[PDB]
Amino acid sequence: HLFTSESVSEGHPDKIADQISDAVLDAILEQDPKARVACETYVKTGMVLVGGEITTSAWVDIEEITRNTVREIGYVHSDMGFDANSCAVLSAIGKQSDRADPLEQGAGDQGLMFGYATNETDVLMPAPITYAHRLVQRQAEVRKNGTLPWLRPDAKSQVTFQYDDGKIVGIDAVVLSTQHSEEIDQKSLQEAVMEEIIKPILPAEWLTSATKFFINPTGRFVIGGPMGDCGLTGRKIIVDTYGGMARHGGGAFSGKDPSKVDRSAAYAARYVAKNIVAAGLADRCEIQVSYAIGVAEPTSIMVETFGTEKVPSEQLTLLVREFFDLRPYGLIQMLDLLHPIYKETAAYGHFGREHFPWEKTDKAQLLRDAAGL
Amino acid sequence: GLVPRGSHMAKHLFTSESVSEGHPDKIADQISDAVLDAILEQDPKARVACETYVKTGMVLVGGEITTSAWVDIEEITRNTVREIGYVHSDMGFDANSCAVLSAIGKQSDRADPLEQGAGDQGLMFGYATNETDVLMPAPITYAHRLVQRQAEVRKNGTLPWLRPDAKSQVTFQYDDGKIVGIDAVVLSTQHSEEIDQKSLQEAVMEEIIKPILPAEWLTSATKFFINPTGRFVIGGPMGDCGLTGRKIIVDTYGGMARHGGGAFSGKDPSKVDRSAAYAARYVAKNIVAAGLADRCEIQVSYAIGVAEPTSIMVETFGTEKVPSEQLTLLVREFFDLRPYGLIQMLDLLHPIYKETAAYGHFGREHFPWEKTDKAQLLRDAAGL
Amino acid sequence: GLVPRGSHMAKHLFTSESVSEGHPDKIADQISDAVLDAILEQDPKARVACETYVKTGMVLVGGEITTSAWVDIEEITRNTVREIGYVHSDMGFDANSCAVLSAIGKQSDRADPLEQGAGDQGLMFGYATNETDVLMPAPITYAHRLVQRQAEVRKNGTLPWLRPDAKSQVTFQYDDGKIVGIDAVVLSTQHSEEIDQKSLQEAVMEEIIKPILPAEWLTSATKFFINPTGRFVIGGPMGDCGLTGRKIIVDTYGGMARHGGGAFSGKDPSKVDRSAAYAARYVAKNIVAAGLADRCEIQVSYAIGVAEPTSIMVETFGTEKVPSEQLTLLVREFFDLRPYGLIQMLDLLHPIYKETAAYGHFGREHFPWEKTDKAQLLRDAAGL
Amino acid sequence: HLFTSESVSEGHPDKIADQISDAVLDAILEQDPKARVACETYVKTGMVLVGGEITTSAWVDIEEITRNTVREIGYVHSDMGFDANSCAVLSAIGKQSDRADPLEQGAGDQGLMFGYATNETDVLMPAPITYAHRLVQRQAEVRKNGTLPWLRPDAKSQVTFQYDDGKIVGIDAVVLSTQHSEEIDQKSLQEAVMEEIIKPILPAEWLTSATKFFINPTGRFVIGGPMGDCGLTGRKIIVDTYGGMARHGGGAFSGKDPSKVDRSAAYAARYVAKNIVAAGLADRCEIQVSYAIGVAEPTSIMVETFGTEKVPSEQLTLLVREFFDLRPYGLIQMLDLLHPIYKETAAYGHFGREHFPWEKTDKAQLLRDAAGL
Ligand SMILES: [Mg+2]
Ligand SMILES: [Mg+2]
Ligand SMILES: [Mg+2]
Ligand SMILES: [Mg+2]
Ligand SMILES: [Mg+2]
Ligand SMILES: [Mg+2]
Ligand SMILES: [Mg+2]
Ligand SMILES: [Mg+2]
Repeated sequence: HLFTSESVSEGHPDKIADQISDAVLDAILEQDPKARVACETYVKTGMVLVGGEITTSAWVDIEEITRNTVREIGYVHSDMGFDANSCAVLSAIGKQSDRADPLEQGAGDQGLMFGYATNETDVLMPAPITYAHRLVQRQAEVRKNGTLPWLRPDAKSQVTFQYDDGKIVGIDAVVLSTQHSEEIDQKSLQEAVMEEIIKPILPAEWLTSATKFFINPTGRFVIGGPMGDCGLTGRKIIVDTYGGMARHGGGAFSGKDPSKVDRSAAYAARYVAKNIVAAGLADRCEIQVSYAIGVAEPTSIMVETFGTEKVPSEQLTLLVREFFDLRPYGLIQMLDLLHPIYKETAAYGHFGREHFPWEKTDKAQLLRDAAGL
Repeated sequence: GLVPRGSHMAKHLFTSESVSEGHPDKIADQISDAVLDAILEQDPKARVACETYVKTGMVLVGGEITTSAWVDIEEITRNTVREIGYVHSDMGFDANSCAVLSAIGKQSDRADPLEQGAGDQGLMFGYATNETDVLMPAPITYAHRLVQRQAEVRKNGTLPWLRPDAKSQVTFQYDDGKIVGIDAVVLSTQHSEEIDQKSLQEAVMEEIIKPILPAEWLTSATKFFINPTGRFVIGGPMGDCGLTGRKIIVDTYGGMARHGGGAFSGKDPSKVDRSAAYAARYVAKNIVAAGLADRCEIQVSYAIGVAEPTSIMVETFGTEKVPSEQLTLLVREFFDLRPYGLIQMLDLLHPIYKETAAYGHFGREHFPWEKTDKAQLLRDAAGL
Repeated sequence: GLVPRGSHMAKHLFTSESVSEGHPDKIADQISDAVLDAILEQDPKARVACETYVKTGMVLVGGEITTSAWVDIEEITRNTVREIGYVHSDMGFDANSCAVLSAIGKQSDRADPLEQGAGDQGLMFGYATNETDVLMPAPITYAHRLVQRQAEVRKNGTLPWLRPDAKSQVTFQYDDGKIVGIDAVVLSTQHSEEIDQKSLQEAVMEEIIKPILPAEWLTSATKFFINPTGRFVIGGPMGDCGLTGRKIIVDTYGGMARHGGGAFSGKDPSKVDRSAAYAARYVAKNIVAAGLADRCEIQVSYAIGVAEPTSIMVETFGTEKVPSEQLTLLVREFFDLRPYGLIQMLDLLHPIYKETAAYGHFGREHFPWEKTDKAQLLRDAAGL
Repeated sequence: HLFTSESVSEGHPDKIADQISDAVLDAILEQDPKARVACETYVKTGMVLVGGEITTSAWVDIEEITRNTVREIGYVHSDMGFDANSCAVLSAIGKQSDRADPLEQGAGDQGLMFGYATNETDVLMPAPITYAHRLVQRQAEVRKNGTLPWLRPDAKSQVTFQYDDGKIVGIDAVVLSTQHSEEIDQKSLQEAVMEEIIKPILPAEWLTSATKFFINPTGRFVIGGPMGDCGLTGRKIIVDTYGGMARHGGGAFSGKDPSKVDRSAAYAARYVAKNIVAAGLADRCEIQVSYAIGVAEPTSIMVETFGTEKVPSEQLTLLVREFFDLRPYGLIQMLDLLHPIYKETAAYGHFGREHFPWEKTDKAQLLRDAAGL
């Protein structure tokens, strides 16, 4: 069969909103690690609206955080359709409306979350989303270091993999759309994108002559970013996670502090699934957890291994309960989440980069020993 | 239900949630599709991409729209919030006195129109399973029913102290694919000051939970969390932000099926984020209704400027009655999955979408993508 | 009063108007100065330029601010609208549920600080006349008194059906500079549904108009227009837009004196638009109180980066008791009209300005620029 | 004595708001001449908010009217701090909540208005405001025709005249501040401003060696327009009228249709005062009119001639009532105001330009004949 996943660059207006929300969160967590943050961003031609509910002792400058975030993305001129130095920044932030052991606090909301891991790649992530991520990240890298200076921030990527008996056979189709300045024709752009973006990223074994390459398929891409389309926080939740390979509970990540289970329980679910796969206990593993508001223990825990489990399924569920703390604040302690580390997650994927806390496999050897070594 | 730790550790549990029409995110979805419906009523070929932001006191309606239609954004917004039920400042939001701002822009060829290419790239999923009579997953179906039942009894005066904002969550137990029962039910509903929590929980169990959840699925072990944190007076936009497209798992299958990431509301039928998901449900439902599988998941993907899908996958989870390769070929030939082919196949150029913006886009039999008029054809074509 | 056409065509008439604290423009002025006061309470040297936009459902607070202070714009705004009286959706606006947005930016040397140059150019006027005990023009004074009396009787429950939005207008007749009587009175006040117009007009005349306007100035000829168009239920921001700086003639002398065009509210004392107007009133009042003229008008102008005024003019309308050239020299030496000299002369670095944002910046004796502590000095210096 | 008045260019953020409000009014009056318009504009870095109440059968595009207005002003690049092509335009426009002869309609609001005229100049306007207006208009003219291309839209002017026995003796001080690009030093700017802006405008008879000239007095003026300061409709009402020489009732002009007496009764008051002065009946003349809401006849009419009347004062008041219709809708008929003619008034003065309806002196000869010819 075939499977397809997509990603977007840091200049995509939805991702601009996600990065602004988490930039505000990082600046608040730098001063107040226990802060409650629920920050929603709306970006359109000329303006950024930053809203939500915030409870903190921190003192931050929303305008300067927003402008710096958009400067780093690359929109610094009206020719690009958006300028961090001259756009409007509006604020509509308000306020948010008991246990002896803080680890026993009930969940601040109901909801369901999923985590996933698979053998297909080295980072234990599905191949389609990983290489879709690496294509848009390579586009930004080659734009910022001056290799292809005519590139502009907004870009999208899509990769279609072919699977046979659960194994990767190759790449069926590639889509790469990138914004650019007026000073380059489409033919030169397609050659440069193939040479400096696609070929360095996609492994040659998976690229045959039957592979379809769609580079700027409709032609010129000069108007981009917030100029063309609205951007809102939390409208890229499948890009942020597994590119559709695994399920999703619906909650967005960016702009939320670690006490929101929509974010931290999904981080912990990846942490569990990755360590299970890293331990050689399964080839593929999906975890579902759910919470009731005001209840500390998860209302449900599902472990699905798609027939690839190397130990019995009842054992795997036992291992998860034995080695992981899935209570809302227990996640925070287990993963050490009260740190300004979240703007870096707001683009190119929350899962797959080994330096995040939920990407450490520091429990894999323990899980091996606890089962048949 | 008080089940201690580690007593039934082997049960397979799955959980889904839903929200009422008063949830701020759903208010944004309803406003976006109400704007869409008003435009399609005058201009069925309009391009609409309407994003709504709702907060305490204000509604921001933005996006890009290309149409000959002439609509009143303020009037459409106030009427939608009126019907939802926010008409007084005691509820935290009033449709008659709130602010309505607009930031709508103006959106920056084939011999056969059905061969037009897609307007964007993307992936979309559809799903069906014979667990319910409407071929939907059980948890999301009964999660939808609970919050719609809450709206129903609030509006007809049965429980007049209810307020629009509400959420529900149901945890089902499965044993080898068949429903065995309900393990946990969550029901949080906004209310007025004229009711205590003990009288509220009794009224919720008698007027909402019991008329909806089958008695055969409720035992001594079922946990019931009705307003688990107590008082719920401040709600709606007063409490939280609402954004179009932030309830996309509520809108589809409640987590049982995967998702491509695209929102539905505010988008005209030429956006494959919405129309191809509707088509994906249409083929998944007709495959299951034809008796060719017990549960079926479909993924389609597109490339901008390309008419044919870049990929089509059918997943049957071992429940197929014919080889899965034959199902893939049947889907490609019996359904037009081209962007403008969907529109003609599902008859989508009509103002029908505001109704979809709350309580689920799938499961209600009067929607075009819920018709099962190809099941006997698919069954004939596959042999059986 | 029914005076037919062309009966008393020779009378000299002058008209002024005022508005209550519930008028949407005045709501914007009060919010701007409430933000200013909260900042000066923590940082007296702050630069503030706060502009407010009020509409149905929302308050937009914008401008440029350079300060070490830390203030809550939302809390300051809600409290100001609370005290004005808009606390329910039946009034068209509620302080507890409206939207508050912020768009505040960050504002793009002398051995003697008093020699610092002005921050902008501009012209400003001050005025005084011995027609009233507070040395203010009669029409604007009693126009202010009428709408403040309306707020007074609304807040203490005397007439509880009143609502905050109200306007007044008084036409005086003059004969060679002395008041002869009142020719027309207009009083429009917002109200609730629980009162008819006939009972409203009687209550307005008994509880507002009669306790304020001296009986000697009311004859058979006086026209009284109380709610002349009838019902006045929708009001405040619900009906109209409100903007900082759109009541600058209400804020000063009601048209009797000229104006430079600069608004007062939202501006810290380093803005000569406000401080030099306050100083211009200070010299005009002390000249009249010293007995050196019966009415006095002062104009000062500035150039950006220049400390001394670019021009100083004293106008006495033939009522001077000493040559007008001597008055100009007295003003230049007895008053420090340099931008930061004003501040020290009037002791302006204090949170006193929210009180000025409704019912007039001039006429209330407890304001610094209303003190008359140089009158005996000016009278000594001029001879008399 | 001395007297001073100021003006601002079309690029001043308050005037940008005034021009946008009346551009919206003009586009509506083009389709619906009887429309009710109360349009308020708020401009800040990156965004335009257009609000108010409108009752019309017209169909207009607020965004395109706004962008075209700012394009004509000259803000078309982020280097200038504002760009008509990429700024945000938000709309918050709503709705507005009987006579046999429409001329007998009551006034839609109470209020007081003033008109003024004087011999000092040819256009029967006070000298300070007229030459302040002509300095900023000359700045825009020389900027747009390419004479001084380094000029930018935002500018302010101020002129201080000296009077002796009611007659002009000369100009005491001049202030001219103009925005500009980075590519010119302050010395070259001051020489070019003196040669191409000040000297062509201010008459040489009034310029002595004692005249003070303040050109960009604090130095560089690169940041300007909405980038530095907020702009709001109706915050330049003294610039719009007589520069402080005459009184003002308080009402703003721009964004209001002719049925608002704040605007049309002030236009008619200038029309009366100008024809009186044009008729040689007085050297200076100020008119005050007032209205009660729902009442058609003005509540008061004052004629002040400052001792310069050539005929008795009681006669002048009679002439005003005899030759002018000051009822709210009667103003509209007398001056033919139901036409899209108002964007041109939103900068450089509503009074002084002879092609406006209220600037015609077509009743002057009649007023002469009705009195002692
Ligand atoms: Mg999007
Ligand atoms: Mg959630
Ligand atoms: Mg939400
Ligand atoms: Mg999409
Ligand atoms: Mg007003
Ligand atoms: Mg000023
Ligand atoms: Mg200003
Ligand atoms: Mg007015």
